[PDB]
Amino acid sequence: TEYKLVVVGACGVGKSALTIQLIQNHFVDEYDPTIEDSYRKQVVIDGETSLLDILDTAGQEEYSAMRDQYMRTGEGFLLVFAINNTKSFEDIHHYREQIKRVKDSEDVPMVLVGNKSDLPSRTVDTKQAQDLARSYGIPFIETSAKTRQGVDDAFYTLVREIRKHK
Ligand SMILES: Nc1nc2c(ncn2[C@@H]2O[C@H](COP(=O)(O)OP(=O)(O)O)[C@@H](O)[C@H]2O)c(=O)[nH]1
Ligand SMILES: *CCS(=O)(=O)NC1CCN(C(=O)CNc2cc(I)c(Cl)cc2OC)CC1
Ligand SMILES: [Mg+2]
Repeated sequence: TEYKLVVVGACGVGKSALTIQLIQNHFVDEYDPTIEDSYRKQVVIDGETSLLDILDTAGQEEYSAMRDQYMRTGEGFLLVFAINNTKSFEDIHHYREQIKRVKDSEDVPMVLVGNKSDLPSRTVDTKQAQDLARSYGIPFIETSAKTRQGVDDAFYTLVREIRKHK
């Protein structure tokens, strides 16, 4: 019934912007860290009503112990990098490994997300991202929190993965 999703990735790749676009249908330039721990949205996916619970980690995410808590909480994870930020892409494998270690489980439902597809000066090619995703055996989705391209697709794909195991 309820799916706990956690969006992960480097500082400034668009984690909050993607979540807010999914929940509020608006693009933000900025946001305040909030007392609320998550946003919840009812959606219908493949004919079934589902509740998406997406953690709002802004602020407290800087603490590793808190990230450990978020990872234990999450059922599925969006691995987000920014297509104009090579380092954010190169760090994806570290984040993936950390999640697997914390959850004490190989193969945790994940989707690779390349965000900011609307911006110029792409430094990560689509084929690069697809190759990485293929190596993990997970879907790759290009997104823009600004234009909303791929946003619903990214989160719904993640839900479909989680649904196969819980
Ligand atoms: N043009 C564009 N800007 C974005 C996109 N996603 C996020 N941003 C901007 O990038 C900055 C960092 O986004 P933010 O959500 O705070 O990154 P976070 O640290 O990963 O949560 C903000 O100024 C956003 O407005 C996108 O898809 N396109
Ligand atoms: C904008 C900088 S910050 O200090 O406020 N937040 C940083 C903290 C470190 N960081 C990551 O560890 C990125 N990966 C990641 C994010 C989250 I939220 C969770 Cl739950 C797990 C991971 O890695 C497993 C980037 C932003
Ligand atoms: Mg944020």
